[PDB]
Amino acid sequence: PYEAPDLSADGYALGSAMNNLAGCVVSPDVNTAQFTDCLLGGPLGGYFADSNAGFTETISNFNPKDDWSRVFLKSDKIIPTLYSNLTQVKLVSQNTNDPVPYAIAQVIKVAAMHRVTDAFGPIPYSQIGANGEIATPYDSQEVTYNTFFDELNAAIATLNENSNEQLVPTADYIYKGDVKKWIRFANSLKLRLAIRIAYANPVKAQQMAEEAVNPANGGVIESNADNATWNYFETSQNPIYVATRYNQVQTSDHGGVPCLTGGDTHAAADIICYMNGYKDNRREKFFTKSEWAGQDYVGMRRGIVIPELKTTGHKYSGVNIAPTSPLYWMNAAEVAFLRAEGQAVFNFSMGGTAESFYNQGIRLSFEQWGADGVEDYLKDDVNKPTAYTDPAGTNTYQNALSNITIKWNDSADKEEKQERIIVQKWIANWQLGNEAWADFRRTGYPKLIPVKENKSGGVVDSEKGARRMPYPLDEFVSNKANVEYAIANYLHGADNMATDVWWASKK
Amino acid sequence: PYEAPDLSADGYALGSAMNNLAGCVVSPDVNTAQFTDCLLGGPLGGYFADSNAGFTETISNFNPKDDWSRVFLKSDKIIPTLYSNLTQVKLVSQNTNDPVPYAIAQVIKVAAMHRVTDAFGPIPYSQIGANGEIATPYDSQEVTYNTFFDELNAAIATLNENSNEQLVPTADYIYKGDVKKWIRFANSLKLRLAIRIAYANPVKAQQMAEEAVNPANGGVIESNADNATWNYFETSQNPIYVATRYNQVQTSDHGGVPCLTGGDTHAAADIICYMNGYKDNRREKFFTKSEWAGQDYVGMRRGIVIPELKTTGHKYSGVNIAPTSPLYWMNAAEVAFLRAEGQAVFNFSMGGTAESFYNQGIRLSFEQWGADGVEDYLKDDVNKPTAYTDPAGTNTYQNALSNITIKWNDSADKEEKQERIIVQKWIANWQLGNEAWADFRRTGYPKLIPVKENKSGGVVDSEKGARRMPYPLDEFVSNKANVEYAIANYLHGADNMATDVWWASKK
Ligand SMILES: [Zn+2]
Ligand SMILES: [Zn+2]
Repeated sequence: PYEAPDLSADGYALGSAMNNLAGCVVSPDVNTAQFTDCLLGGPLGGYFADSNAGFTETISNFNPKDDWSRVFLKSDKIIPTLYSNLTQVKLVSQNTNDPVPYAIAQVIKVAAMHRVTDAFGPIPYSQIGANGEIATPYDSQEVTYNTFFDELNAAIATLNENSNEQLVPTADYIYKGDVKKWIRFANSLKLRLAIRIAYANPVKAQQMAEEAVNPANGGVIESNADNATWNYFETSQNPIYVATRYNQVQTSDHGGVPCLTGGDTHAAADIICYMNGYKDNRREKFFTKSEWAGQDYVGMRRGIVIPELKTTGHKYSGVNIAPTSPLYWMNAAEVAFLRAEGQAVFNFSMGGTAESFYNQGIRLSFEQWGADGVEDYLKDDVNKPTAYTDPAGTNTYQNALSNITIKWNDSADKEEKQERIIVQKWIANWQLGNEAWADFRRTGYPKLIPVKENKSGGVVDSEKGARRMPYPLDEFVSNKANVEYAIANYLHGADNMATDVWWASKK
Repeated sequence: PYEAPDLSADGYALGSAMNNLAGCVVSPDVNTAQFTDCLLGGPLGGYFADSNAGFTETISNFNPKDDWSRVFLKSDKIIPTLYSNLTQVKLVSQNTNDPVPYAIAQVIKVAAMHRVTDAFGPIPYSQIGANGEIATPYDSQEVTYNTFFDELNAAIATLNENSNEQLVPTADYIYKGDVKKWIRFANSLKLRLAIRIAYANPVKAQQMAEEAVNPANGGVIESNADNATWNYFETSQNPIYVATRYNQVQTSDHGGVPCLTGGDTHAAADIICYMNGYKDNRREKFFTKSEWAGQDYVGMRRGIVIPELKTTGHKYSGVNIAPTSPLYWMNAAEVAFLRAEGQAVFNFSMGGTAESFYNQGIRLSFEQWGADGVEDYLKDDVNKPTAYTDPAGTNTYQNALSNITIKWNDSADKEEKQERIIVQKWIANWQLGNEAWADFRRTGYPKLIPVKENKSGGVVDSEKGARRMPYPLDEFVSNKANVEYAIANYLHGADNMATDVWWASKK
């Protein structure tokens, strides 16, 4: 039946706030998402390559300007937006005697903020102000992670208790206000963060992980239908799409044929080397074809002298994404691969065999992307990642990136089991650069092509890569005593890109 | 069931094109919509008032710069966008042996383009190029209108024949691809254009109007569920919202309380005078409260020395619209009032008594906006529009705008019947400024407050107001022979704002 507008229902005020919160994970603001996800996460995670020759100072070359590296902490579109809206939702939940919106808001808060600590290490968190003021004492990263678990646990408790209630759908382009899906996502995120800390605090990691997958707490994401995917662009412009297409070559400058590969960002060589080697049917779903003769898929190397787009850059495979594409937060495949690693590498009780979880992860990913042939792929014990023959001949890498094969081997050593899991988890997490970067730092997988053009002045290792972002210069201006205290006490290393964050403590 | 992305379905290419077409009626581009609908249609239609004191050259004061008046013809977001996408849809329909998308596209084309001729009079139309090139011979407005009817008729024929088919829903935020709704809208638009020409060609008008409401052709919009409303902003920013809020006063500059009335555009005095007088329960739905003591609703006068927003402008009632609000094209109320006028004023066979259509229009409008009290309103034969006592004391108008009462009087003279119909039609069409402006030019109703600050140098009459926009200056540069020919032969008057367009020929 026809329903009149009612700006007054508010209802309306709530919707604005909840949608604003969701925008704090991956920003709908193009320039913000460009920094956090196209220029930081994508390249550092082995997915994307910078492809504007004018970008002479980059994160991927390890000489970023403050204005590139700082964004997660300094963008008013992130922390101030998150906290201001949190404050409003908390008040709505109180006023309406309905705890559901604030509970979901707390899940979104962790989804947004773990990305921030994962980038810098110690950050302001527990003491952040009502309006997202970060001119406060820092938490150690360990304390931050502890707080994340507490917040998720509280949210999960509230949602479970209100499992029959709902959020108005117009307030939620992830799950349309479905409380049970939010519970699954919250537990899934809890699992992500548990495996993150598996080296740093194995006791806590095991406890959190086993709680996450325990039916008594409402379960994890086990189906693509339940992916944490932000479908907020059906009537506008996906920011990764816009940002990757910035400066794309015009048809009239491309022989009268459109160029489909994008502009400022292309697909990375690394992921394409693996997927080409593996004859992976997901390729056509992830990437645009290259314009290089006889090669359907070839990525641009990360950490090079970036070529001119107009001459050669435009020929490399691009990111296969549309204006109406959603933004991913977390998928079912990742949950399966977390359980696989939990069991195989850390001997956690994940609810099934590691082999079963690994295979299911791959099946979930093929299903997610509509790719056929998963059953033959799963059993492939022959095909290996390729080396990187640059069609331009400038940036060739002579070595196969790894010799790791797809088929599960239950008699493999832990190190090999971990590599296999992370390689497939990484493929499945295409576009979630920040997550890939975190996993690479924690595990050392996948093995990537080392940086060639390392602009760090010897500070950053070409293989180990960027371990973190340096602290924003403004911290030393507006928050000096507090950032200095964090450097001295919580960072456990110099304030530069070579220092590992706390959870990155694998032997 | 879970469905994978498939950018390849195209399917996808079609969706982009169809959504692009819809954007050519009222643009989602904020600055474009600001010009066509906030600064042109809204004020000229008696709905909105310009409220930036820096706007010293305006359409509403009758001294517009070329860059304000030209937009409908010169914006690349309108004609070039429309035609380029039309060309693509035509090819898709051919290639897929499916005529439905092009048929709907033709309805959108007329919806977009009638606004353009209605603004200027003679325009390029029949000869416009594949890419929306307007450097071509002009049509007379009569020829343009003839072409509109032919195009609508062809569309309606195709849709009727394919009444059981569908358009993919992601291609259509008006009707979700429902072919029968599109038929109703097409006939409704045909009726709008038929009544438009009721003075200029009564023979044709009657024929088109009676065809439009004939069941054999599939019917008109008779329910709010079937409104031509573009619900394209649930996840972004309605352009009328953004544009009306430009320069809104900041809370810290407003005594620590938010200001809710907007910035660059406020609600007009005229509509509020009628609605206050009529004790109209739709007021709270249309407008924000004013900040003037003891007065819930008071609009800003149009065509004045525009005051400073910060001092007094911000106190006037604003437009009650949200970021997620849709954009209206045509509603059920309008159809009812077209039928009312058709029967009462022109003796067309509309399918019912004029009284019944008038009352139904008012009922539809109350229902549309969720307003109670329509039954008592309908029977009100006492309450009259007010005069305009400016709370600021600067721009007071001492006369009641009209003495016309709400209740239908079937023994009234045609002139009174027309006024009553148009006044209620005008109220019901809140936000559709261009349409109100057209009706005012054709009928002389509603009676408005005459312009006080008339910046036209004596060219434009303060009561009759702007009769058209002058031709864009670029026409004399890129299309000289053709625009001059149109002035000499088709315009039937000087190229200025005082000359009536062809359909505006009431005695
Ligand atoms: Zn190209
Ligand atoms: Zn105010």
